[PDB]
Amino acid sequence: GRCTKSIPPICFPD
Repeated sequence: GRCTKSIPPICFPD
């Protein structure tokens, strides 16, 4: 579910 604070944001499978 998590997501990085970048763009495009890299979201984790969780």
